[PDB]
Amino acid sequence: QFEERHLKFLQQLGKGNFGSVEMCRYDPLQDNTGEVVAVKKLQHSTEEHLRDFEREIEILKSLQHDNIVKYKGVCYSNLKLIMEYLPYGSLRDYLQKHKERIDHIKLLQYTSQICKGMEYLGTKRYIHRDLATRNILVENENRVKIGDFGLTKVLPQDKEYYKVKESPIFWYAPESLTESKFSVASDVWSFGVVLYELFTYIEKSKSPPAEFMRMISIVTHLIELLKNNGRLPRPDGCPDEIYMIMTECWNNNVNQRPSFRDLALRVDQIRDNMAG
Ligand SMILES: C[C@@H]1CCN(C(=O)N2CCCC2)C[C@@H]1N(C)c1ncnc2[nH]ccc12
Repeated sequence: QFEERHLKFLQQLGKGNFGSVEMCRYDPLQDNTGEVVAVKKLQHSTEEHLRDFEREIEILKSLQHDNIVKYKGVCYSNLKLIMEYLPYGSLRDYLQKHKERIDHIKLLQYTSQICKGMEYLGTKRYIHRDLATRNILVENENRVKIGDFGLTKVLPQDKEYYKVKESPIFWYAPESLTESKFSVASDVWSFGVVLYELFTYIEKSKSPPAEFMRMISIVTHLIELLKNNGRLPRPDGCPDEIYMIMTECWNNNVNQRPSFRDLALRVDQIRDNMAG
């Protein structure tokens, strides 16, 4: 496995409320030729949280896909999830830092890959629940991965939704805000928000919090706005078939939101029509 005594702390890669992600070297020969790894652990470790976490490792372990971050293992004395380390970091940071080299055709490459990732998730009846650029990783200039599964649930065998009561409320589907119900359709809502993020280049002045707050007890006010068909605006320069996808994803009716398989096709065609 991984002996935690050969696991060297290099640098803090992020902190997410109830969990941390660290860059570490696993170095059993103590000459720093050991492999650099990403290491996830809990921070205010709770009995319920540990169980959630042991459920999360199983999920990721079960997942094998070019656009899902690779499981490497676990380490125990203090339960730590071990994953491959991807230097380019989260898509959110990466976009802001290299956007001058990221054009619309490139954004649409990342988008398709996210959809394929999500296609594969639904193939296992997995609801991600935390779709946002902060959770997508950048492999190389031509590839992204879904890189965290902290809120991921498995749909009961009978149901098309999973119920669970801080939350990323400016990414949440209406029914998710009022009923705590999540689904592939709620994941499709959030994907639409991810698409928005992508097409605003993560500009602080254009963020879902920024825009909704300008439109706006905060969660209540927000429920009213979405009920009333208040929606994030079309990003500057955003193609009409792209804002179209976003608005379809943001359908109030759960049964009217597109499919990931359809989203992947349409995105791929938009991007191929743009190019040549
Ligand atoms: C983007 C990704 C998910 C979120 N995470 C994080 O901060 N959180 C998830 C749990 C709470 C906080 C950061 C993590 N980053 C930057 C990584 N960077 C490089 N290689 C990596 N391998 C595995 C993750 C990872």
